[PDB]
Amino acid sequence: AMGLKAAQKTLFPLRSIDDVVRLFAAELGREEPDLVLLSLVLGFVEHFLAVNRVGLTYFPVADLSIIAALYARFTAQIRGAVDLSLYPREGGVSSRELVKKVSDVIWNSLSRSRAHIQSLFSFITGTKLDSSGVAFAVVGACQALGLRDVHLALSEDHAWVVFGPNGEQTAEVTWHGKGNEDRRGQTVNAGVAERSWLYLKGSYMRCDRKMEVAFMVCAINPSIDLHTDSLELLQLQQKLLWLLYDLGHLERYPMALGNLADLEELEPTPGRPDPLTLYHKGIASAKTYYRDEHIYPYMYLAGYHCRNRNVREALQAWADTATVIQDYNYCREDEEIYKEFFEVANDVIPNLLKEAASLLEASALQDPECFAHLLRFYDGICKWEEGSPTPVLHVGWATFLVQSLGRFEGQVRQKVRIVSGTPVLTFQSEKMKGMKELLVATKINSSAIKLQLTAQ
Ligand SMILES: N#C/C(=C\c1ccc(O)cc1)C(=O)NCCN1CCOCC1
Repeated sequence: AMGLKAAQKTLFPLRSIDDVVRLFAAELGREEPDLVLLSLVLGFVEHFLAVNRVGLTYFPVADLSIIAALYARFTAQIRGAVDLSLYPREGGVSSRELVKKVSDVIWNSLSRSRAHIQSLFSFITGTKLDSSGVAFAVVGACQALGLRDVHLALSEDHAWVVFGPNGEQTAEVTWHGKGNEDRRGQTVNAGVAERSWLYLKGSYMRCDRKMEVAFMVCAINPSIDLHTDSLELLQLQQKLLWLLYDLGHLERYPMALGNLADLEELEPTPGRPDPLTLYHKGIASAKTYYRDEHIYPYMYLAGYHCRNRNVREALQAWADTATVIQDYNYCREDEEIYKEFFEVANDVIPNLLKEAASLLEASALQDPECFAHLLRFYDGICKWEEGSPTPVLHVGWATFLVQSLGRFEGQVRQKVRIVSGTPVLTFQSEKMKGMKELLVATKINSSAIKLQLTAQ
């Protein structure tokens, strides 16, 4: 909340990964974990671990004196710029005016001209923050001001704040993407209503304080350079996520579960659920709390199957991402999910299939199920295009669809009972409904298919 207590101070100095975990375990026991304290600690240890080094054992000691000084500087900066008497706080509800005031305080503090600028350590010592860092900084400043209703909101690619009863009020506080006009101060209602992926049709995360702790743990960046990760930061993140997991605080956080699965794939913790179980918990969480309208739970699972060369389950998981995206409209700030679908369609899937082909020269290319999955994937992309502001498919997509269908013999392909929506498979998009017979011809007509995919 506000002000360091002896129950925290007594756990300093933090001389190890396990010392940090112990501080987090104690903070998560309290009704209201201190976001400013935890973010400064993570930012301090990350700052000094994210560098190449000589020396087998190293841990940068977080002395209480340096953490409490940075804490006091943050707390003074915010209390000293925000007079709460000028803001009626009726009913335990912050006003949009107050919320935008705190956001402006943070905003006006940032430098005017990358990695490891996500924490309040970065804010206080270098006045630099990345996009979701700003939003987290606004929530921490509000907690420092006693505004118990201001919370972090997160989609799969953006962050803002919610407040009021049950977080019914929303406010943009940070930037998104590169050249877009500032929306700070506005509600997210337009983004929800335009059906963009960026705002998840309203099925976005609304954090309590413990989920905000989970967010800052997911925000740890172990990357030192393009070829190197800090093993210490990976281990710290993995232990903190298991701590959050055990306390139930990842229950409504699919991306944290996927992150935890990836970490367990990297180095499994003895006695813990295996990565596959964790990926499916993330999917279960998205189905339970978020109407199965998230993309990444299936993208996480697909990547895992891809790495493990389970071609069938990878394709199925990728088709699932497309079955989710088909209900959205592609909008002008949804580029990241476009880039991902693009890469999957025109890079990952072709190479995975090329690797499969090279193997039969010396078996999923013979699975009709696998071909069904590939069709369902492309049908979702086409249906996604329908009703969308900007076009999705283009000639590049066309080149690799035909190349990927070619990896299946007409013998294989002919065993799938394609059905126009009005292994058996039903189509929902006009384009795929269109060229359905073309997908099963013993001779793929490249030009026809290429044409119908690129149609308006
Ligand atoms: N890119 C990516 C991410 C995940 C991913 C990518 C590929 C996969 O195959 C599976 C998962 C990811 O979650 N990024 C951070 C999301 N934040 C949301 C709040 O603020 C904006 C950033």
